[PDB]
Amino acid sequence: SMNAKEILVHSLRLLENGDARGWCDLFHPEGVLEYPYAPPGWKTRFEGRETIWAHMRLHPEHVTWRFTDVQFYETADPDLAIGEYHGDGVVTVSGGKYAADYITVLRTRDGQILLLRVFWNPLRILEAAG
Ligand SMILES: C[C@]12CC[C@H](O)C[C@H]1CC[C@@H]1[C@@H]2C[C@@H](O)[C@]2(C)[C@@H](C3=CC(=O)OC3)CC[C@]12O
Repeated sequence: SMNAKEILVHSLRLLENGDARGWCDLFHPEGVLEYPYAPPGWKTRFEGRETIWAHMRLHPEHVTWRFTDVQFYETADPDLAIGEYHGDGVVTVSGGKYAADYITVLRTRDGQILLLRVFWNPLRILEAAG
């Protein structure tokens, strides 16, 4: 099955497709999603596939995303990936823009995600959403 880097690039393509169900299905049932720099007001951790789903569920209808090519650092374990990439987000009703630079840590096992730890600058969110 897929290694961490192939799962990251496939997870991004899923999001660009609006396919939240499939994105969430990549996680291990006890999969963890983390936003370590999220703003106060926001949860920085979502434990378990269903919890991640309950958060991601709602957004494809309202915002869509396009990511540049991931550049990966060379980790020793093929079940760990660490990557940098740029996302542009578009709010579907207004044409409102998000622009973000990520560095993301991904731990996989047997094709499923145990941990997706997604860093980005929460100023990018406060400027676009307030
Ligand atoms: C919190 C967030 C903020 C912007 C908008 O309100 C949509 C929400 C939902 C979903 C969330 C964005 C921030 C974004 O930067 C994300 C973290 C971004 C991701 C990057 C990635 O690797 O996985 C998810 C896509 C969409 C995202 O999952």
